[PDB]
Amino acid sequence: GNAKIGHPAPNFKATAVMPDGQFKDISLSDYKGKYVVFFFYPLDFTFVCPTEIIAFSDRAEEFKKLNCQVIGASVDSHFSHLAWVNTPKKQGGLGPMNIPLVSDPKRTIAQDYGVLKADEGISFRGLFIIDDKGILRQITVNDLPVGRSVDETLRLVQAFQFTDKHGEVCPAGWKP
Amino acid sequence: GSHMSSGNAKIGHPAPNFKATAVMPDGQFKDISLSDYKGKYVVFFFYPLDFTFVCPTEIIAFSDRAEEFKKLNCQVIGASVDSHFSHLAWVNTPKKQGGLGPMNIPLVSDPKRTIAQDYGVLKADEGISFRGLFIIDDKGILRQITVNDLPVGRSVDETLRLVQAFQFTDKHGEVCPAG
Ligand SMILES: C[C@H](CCC(=O)NCCC[N+](C)(C)CCCS(=O)(=O)[O-])[C@H]1CC[C@H]2[C@@H]3[C@H](O)C[C@@H]4C[C@H](O)CC[C@]4(C)[C@H]3C[C@H](O)[C@]12C
Repeated sequence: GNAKIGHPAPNFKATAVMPDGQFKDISLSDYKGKYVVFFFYPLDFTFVCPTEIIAFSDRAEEFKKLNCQVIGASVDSHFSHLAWVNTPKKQGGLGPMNIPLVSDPKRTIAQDYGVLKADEGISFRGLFIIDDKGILRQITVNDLPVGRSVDETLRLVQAFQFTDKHGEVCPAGWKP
Repeated sequence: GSHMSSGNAKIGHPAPNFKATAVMPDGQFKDISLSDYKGKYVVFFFYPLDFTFVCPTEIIAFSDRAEEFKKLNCQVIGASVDSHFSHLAWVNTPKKQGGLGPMNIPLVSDPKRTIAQDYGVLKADEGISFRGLFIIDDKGILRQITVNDLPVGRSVDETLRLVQAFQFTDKHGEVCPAG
């Protein structure tokens, strides 16, 4: 991997499926001036709970209020992302999305983000917080097969922005 | 190496073992290994800068509630690039004077930065707050890496729920009611 805290998030250009249903080649740099929640999940339909994408799609406006763009990703092609989008969510599909879904079928974005199982060719679950300047602020990687909490993720973005503005909430030990 | 941009720590693999001198809760030094906790979950905090750069209340809050992790068959361990005597000095300084006071958890020393290297958390460019949390399960397998430079104290409650989620899912599988 190249992803590293305090450095620019590795930039990719990739095909995404956009909220309007269309394919568009996008880059993380497109969102400079906004915080970004970028999350990797293993595989459409078979190795992820639909609701961990749905809960972020549903609540995307809570994120846009914080000036934050949410983007999902997996090693799936854009064709497979679109198929899951066009599967109804009462059929355990995604249904229509308020957020873009990046495709990584060559596995090079997952490798670059340091979340690839090279043998299996699927990512772990990864959460990346990237600030309005494009700088990587958090990495979480795990193999925990439950959905990420939207509330917690909002709170985290809020904590980063707060401390961006105000400095340390929990002061360093040397400080008077 | 790792899938990680640095270190040898890899999700789904044995956590890198280390043998290092620890200051134990009562203040004795003991040379310990991560393998000493096989059979238990471990919550491993690593501070890649010495404790003067760290918010003592973060570590204190975890030490204070260590019994709650012990109930979950989980050992909390804190580690930093401090020497073992530095750690002893910190715990032997009362909180009221800005120290740590007595801890309910071991503090592991990494003055040679070999644990830091192995765990992918050598200090570099980042905010001064850069530090890591690692979740190791009772088989010794690394289950989570979180790293960030957020100068806010980590939540004990969230961490407890995290450990319980790992443990729940270890025994009952994936969680997806609507899947
Ligand atoms: C400079 C700071 C003090 C800064 C400070 O003023 N911290 C604010 C806390 C005040 N609060 C009211 C918020 C405390 C909360 C009250 S409560 O009791 O509720 O926790 C003090 C606090 C503890 C200190 C170190 C330790 O001794 C260990 C060691 C002893 C050696 O010989 C000399 C080196 C070393 C590293 C010491 C250096 C330094 O000297 C430290 C960082």
